[PDB]
Amino acid sequence: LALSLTADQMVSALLDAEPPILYSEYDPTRPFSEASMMGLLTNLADRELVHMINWAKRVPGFVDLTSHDQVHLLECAWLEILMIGLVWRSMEHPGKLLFAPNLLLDRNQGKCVEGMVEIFDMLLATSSRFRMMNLQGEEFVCLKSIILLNSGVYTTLKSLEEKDHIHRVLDKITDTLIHLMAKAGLTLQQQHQRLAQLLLILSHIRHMSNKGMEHLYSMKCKNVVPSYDLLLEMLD
Amino acid sequence: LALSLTADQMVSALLDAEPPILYSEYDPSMMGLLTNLADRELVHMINWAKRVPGFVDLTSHDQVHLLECAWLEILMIGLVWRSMEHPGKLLFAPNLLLDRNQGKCVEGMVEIFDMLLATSSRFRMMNLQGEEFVCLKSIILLNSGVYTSTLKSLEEKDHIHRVLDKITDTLIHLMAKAGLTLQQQHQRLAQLLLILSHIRHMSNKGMEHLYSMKCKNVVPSYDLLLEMLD
Ligand SMILES: Cc1c(-c2ccc(O)cc2)n(Cc2ccc(OCCN3CCCCCC3)cc2)c2ccc(O)cc12
Ligand SMILES: Cc1c(-c2ccc(O)cc2)n(Cc2ccc(OCCN3CCCCCC3)cc2)c2ccc(O)cc12
Repeated sequence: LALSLTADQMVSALLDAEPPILYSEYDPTRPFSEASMMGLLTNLADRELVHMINWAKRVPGFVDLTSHDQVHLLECAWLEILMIGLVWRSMEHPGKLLFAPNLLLDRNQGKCVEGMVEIFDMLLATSSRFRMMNLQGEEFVCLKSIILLNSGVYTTLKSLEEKDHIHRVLDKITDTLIHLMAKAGLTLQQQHQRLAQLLLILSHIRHMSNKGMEHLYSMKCKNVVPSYDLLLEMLD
Repeated sequence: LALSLTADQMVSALLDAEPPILYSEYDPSMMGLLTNLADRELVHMINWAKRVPGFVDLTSHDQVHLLECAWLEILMIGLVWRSMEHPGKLLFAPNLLLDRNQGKCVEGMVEIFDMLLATSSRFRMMNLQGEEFVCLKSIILLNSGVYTSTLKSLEEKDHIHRVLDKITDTLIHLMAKAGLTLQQQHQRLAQLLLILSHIRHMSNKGMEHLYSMKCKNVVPSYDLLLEMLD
């Protein structure tokens, strides 16, 4: 299946696959220490991962890949997905990050953790960028799907078949995005322009994830990347 | 200024801005040759930048910032372009074609090499054209350090996004004249722009790889950049 859908079926399939908004532990001794805050954020991210995989498996064409490739895609994209999710729910809160409804953090508190405020500022500018573009929910949900499939599709006859499949679904998601823009009343020109502006944003988000990884590795954190087994286990 | 140009005038201007292909100063250390080569490519990269439609409409500090963020990506998409027609190899210079096996001589590099070779295959499979390539490089210059507060800064970011809108039209136009449908047009546009994300990934991996060894400084200096822009 997965290539039969209309654009409208694609949006709906993606909208219902959407993960829930999770909460931080309701037990914080606010104000924070650098360790307490990294503890709450880490705990949150760990719980978001399980819903992320479940979401991934409901993304059109994702379960058609081999389990090994599914793991590979998730290995590359997991932090990017976290980040575009974070910036999305932070849109209506300028100068703040909404990790959880009970964990809205301003810029000054990011500076509690060494080097995080640098990572923090990139995230805010991106949220602001989404706000100025008036990014819509269907567009976001599409952009997130693109990140999942694209971040690792740069890695046999089987192997080329899996990649052309991935590129087939991505062209469909591209079709879906254009369709959404057409019914909004944008011209052929505004359609190509807006599509471009959205994808150029993914480039920066890739940069943010890259910086984020170094920051996490810089806090000498315990076991940053999810491991092949944990990803494989959660996928079954 | 540049917001007035047609797609074909945009392409023509960018094709004429293209830097020369430089040579490795070889013999008849490998990091020595590559470092030396990259250093000489930088001056022409700046000359190229100043001739990209709308780059000189910006302030010098803003030009420096863009070049500060994009320089390694530009080097890399340049390398991948001239390596396209040489499978399993990357052409740093006409007298310096290297396989993965020779990249594996230098520590931690074989990973970056594989990423770069992978980009070449992708360009090759897409039949990426010189005109498209030349458009993609300009986008890298303008887009990589745009996300970064006076009224002037706001005008700067609006100009950059207007010029970026222009190259999108330019890219779409090229695809139309090649005979692709409207649907094939936005698909290829998407495919090209999504590749830029990977190049950003390579660029960051590249920096970490460069810091893992020595340099005088890895990032070019603000003054030198401001100096080179003259
Ligand atoms: C973007 C983001 C981060 C993050 C990003 C960059 C940083 O420098 C710091 C935090 N954080 C906090 C954070 C991000 C990543 C973390 O990795 C910790 C370990 N877990 C990864 C999921 C589990 C198996 C692997 C290890 C731990 C905490 C988020 C939490 C929720 C969320 O929606 C978004 C984020
Ligand atoms: C892709 C690529 C590399 C490269 C270097 C290190 C890696 O780990 C992977 C690829 N290199 C070699 C190289 C690239 C960048 C380098 O940066 C450090 C040295 N001088 C760098 C530039 C600003 C002025 C000061 C620093 C040093 C070596 C290329 C050279 C030319 C070229 O067209 C492409 C490349």
